[PDB]
Amino acid sequence: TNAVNIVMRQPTTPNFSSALNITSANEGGSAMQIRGVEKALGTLKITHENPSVDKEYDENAAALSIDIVKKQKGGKGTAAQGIYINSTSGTAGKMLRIRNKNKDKFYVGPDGDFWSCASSIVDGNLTVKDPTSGKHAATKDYVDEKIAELKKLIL
Amino acid sequence: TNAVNIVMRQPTTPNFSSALNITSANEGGSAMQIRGVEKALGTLKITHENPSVDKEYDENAAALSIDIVKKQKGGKGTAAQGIYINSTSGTAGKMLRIRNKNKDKFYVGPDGDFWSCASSIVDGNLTVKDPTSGKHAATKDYVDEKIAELKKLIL
Amino acid sequence: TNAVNIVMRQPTTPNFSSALNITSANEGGSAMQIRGVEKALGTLKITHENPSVDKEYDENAAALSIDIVKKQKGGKGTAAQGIYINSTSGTAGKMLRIRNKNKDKFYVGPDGDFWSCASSIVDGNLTVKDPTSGKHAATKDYVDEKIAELKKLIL
Amino acid sequence: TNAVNIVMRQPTTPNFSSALNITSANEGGSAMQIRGVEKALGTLKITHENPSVDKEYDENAAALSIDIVKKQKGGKGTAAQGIYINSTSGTAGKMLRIRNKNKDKFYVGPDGDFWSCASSIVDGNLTVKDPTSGKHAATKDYVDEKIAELKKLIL
Amino acid sequence: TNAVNIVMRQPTTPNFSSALNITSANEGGSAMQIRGVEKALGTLKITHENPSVDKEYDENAAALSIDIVKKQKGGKGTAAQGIYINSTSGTAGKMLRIRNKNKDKFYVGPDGDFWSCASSIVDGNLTVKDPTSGKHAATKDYVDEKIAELKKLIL
Amino acid sequence: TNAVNIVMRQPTTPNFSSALNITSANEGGSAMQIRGVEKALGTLKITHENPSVDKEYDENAAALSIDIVKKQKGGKGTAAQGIYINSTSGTAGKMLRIRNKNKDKFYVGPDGDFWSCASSIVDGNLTVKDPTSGKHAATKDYVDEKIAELKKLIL
Repeated sequence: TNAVNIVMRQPTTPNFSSALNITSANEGGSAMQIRGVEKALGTLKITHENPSVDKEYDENAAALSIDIVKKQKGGKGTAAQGIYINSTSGTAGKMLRIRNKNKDKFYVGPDGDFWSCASSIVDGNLTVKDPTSGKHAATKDYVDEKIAELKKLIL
Repeated sequence: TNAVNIVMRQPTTPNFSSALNITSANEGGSAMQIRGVEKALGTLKITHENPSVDKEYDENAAALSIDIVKKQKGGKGTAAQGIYINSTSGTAGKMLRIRNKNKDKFYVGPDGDFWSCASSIVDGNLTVKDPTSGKHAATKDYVDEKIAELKKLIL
Repeated sequence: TNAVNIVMRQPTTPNFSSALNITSANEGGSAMQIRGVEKALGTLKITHENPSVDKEYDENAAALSIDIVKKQKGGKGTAAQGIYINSTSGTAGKMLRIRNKNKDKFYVGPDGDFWSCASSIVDGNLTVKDPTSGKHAATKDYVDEKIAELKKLIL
Repeated sequence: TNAVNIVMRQPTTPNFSSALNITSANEGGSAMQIRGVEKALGTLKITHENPSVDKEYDENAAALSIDIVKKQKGGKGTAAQGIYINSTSGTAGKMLRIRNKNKDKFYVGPDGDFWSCASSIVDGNLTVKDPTSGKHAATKDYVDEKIAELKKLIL
Repeated sequence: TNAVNIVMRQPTTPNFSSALNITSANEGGSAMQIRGVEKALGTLKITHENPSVDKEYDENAAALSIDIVKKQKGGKGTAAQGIYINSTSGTAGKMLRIRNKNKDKFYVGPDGDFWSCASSIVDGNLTVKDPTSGKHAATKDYVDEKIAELKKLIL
Repeated sequence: TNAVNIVMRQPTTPNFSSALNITSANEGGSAMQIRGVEKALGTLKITHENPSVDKEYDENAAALSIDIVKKQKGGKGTAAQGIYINSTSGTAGKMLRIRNKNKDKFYVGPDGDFWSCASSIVDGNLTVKDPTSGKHAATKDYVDEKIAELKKLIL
């Protein structure tokens, strides 16, 4: 079926080895590039399967893990980005869509709007526009204004 | 140009086959690893191209698709993560940057702050800090306080 | 150690070439697929290293770069998604976890709740539920109600 | 089973393309190297299968085809060898063993002796040592001597 | 060092699996092609190493094993060749050179002459030209002639 | 065109590195296997090109180089073969065909007969059958017999 298949079989003892390991020392080009024309699949599909029946066994595991590091010998830092997503021609699809058991839980749409299915938290302020609707969040401004308006009506 | 090029040509009829398919049964190491030193590109770059001129044809497609599953025969669950992004040494760049037609739409910065370019939605509450600025969102606390303060001034 | 290792050595002059370049013209299947059973690692791990000691040198670089494009000759658009994350069986782990120097900065949990470590911004409204707690953000509704309630008490 | 499998499926029309194509421009190292420790198989095994039921269809085909050429732009020639076989430590096995339907037809042994199962031909002379046995081939010398010996006995 | 390295580690029990397995179903092109520009090495180098200290353990093994077979389902035969060696531009080097412990044992030169280091055998006749030198092998013709010449001198 | 292409570009200084390097430590299976269905090409085609215009520059080079070695740490020897060629079903084609500038110089046919285009040499005897034809080589037997026959006719 597949043009190239790379299989790492189960070793007797787990070890740190990979089926496929790629390294480039060329700062002028992507170490790896993929291009596909899928009608309804991912150009890259990554599946992580719990190696154990135990449902908490793989709690530190991930399908995709990214690290962003300084130059190994003597680097002063890095300003590289983690994930960069673009559509040079423009897309109508969701830029980031997160589902759990095939139900949408969080997404970022093509206009940069987000939708979250549950109560969330910002350890800081959220800057927003003034509400123009019932369930829009109220700014300090809107509160202060309805206050000052009611102070007046008591003279 | 490239060290290794893998090409799957257009079949007469589309089928489920991949240019490159990797599977590891070793729970001790990443099935695949990539490392690059790009000055201005992605270490991995994934491009998805609509296979059709029709702009809605690829609405279920994605550049990157991730699935997180239990052990196939008899697993009780999984606690594996979807995408994990870190910078062990620390980065000044945006951890997640989403653009559409080369304009920023949503990002998560290195301090975990987010910026969204459009009206968004949480089906639940948002916990925030008290506003200290005009367009900061107001907490139940801030509202209740300006209320209690105005009750007093009417004795 | 690794089953397959692909190395692109440092060229004398940087150029656009990749260690590994994959292209599929088959719209019926993922150009590439990866599956692993890691106990505590990423099924795919991508590391980007600053090629320079200079901490701002790689400011346009990324570990993962995604582009979503129309059909090259004559496409009218695309509705393809950037990143799609699912757990067909269901996971307890965070769907998106972003850390900087091994400290959590932003995440999206399995229920679609998000947590951000810093003040954030929406250029638009945020729709939320009515606050039921001190530091929950207040809706236009909650503000208007405590206003109308205080108007009444002044008759 | 295999660590890496590369499959080129049957195209609708045959064309000149290969499953795997390797080119090196480095004159200092082998474009490819293979090493194995087989107990009873070839380190490399090549099978050619007639693509047709017709028994004469593949008469120009070969399992292994070697070409030895001059430098493409302006070379004056080459002195490169076709096949070089050595045993740096020394082997007791046949250096070249040729069988047809699992019966030996021709071989070259570890001392450089050959054995051929059928009448053969040299378009030229064969230089040999004087016969010391019935079915050894006779040199001009041996013939001339038995002649001169018989001339004498007729005085 | 190498651009691509494929390693199959020692399994606990030997099995029939390969580091690299290639199959083409395209009758129009070589399943695999290699091209190099070595100054003093093989374009392909194959090393077989005895897996055992025992000097007779690998007596059925080979560095290169070739099989030439009919079409699997219903073929009537094949006329494919085993090894085909050419030099389209012409070479001064030996076409086949066989050494054991770095000493020449057998070769075929660029003119098709062979040299064998030991007594050899043809189960059949050898056709040769008439001897013109002492140690050239004698034809039936040369023998018969020196006979008829000596019959005459006895009248 | 090709499913997998591996290219090692010209380095500034030649070094010992390969485009593709394969090693198996599994004594139970071929380190590599190739299978093709070519109508008129080699299942594997190896081309060596002189890296220099100088026609003697590559005099130690080869298209295919084979080494047969003992186990590295403490082996007592090896009985492995260099090249093993078979046709399990049987072939009508030449088992080994050697050409120089597209003219046949030496071959071994499917019955194990050889043909050489030039004067050749065996440092030893050649055992052959008695001549039954003019240009067949004469055995010690045939010579001795025509001698004894002529002794008789002189009584």
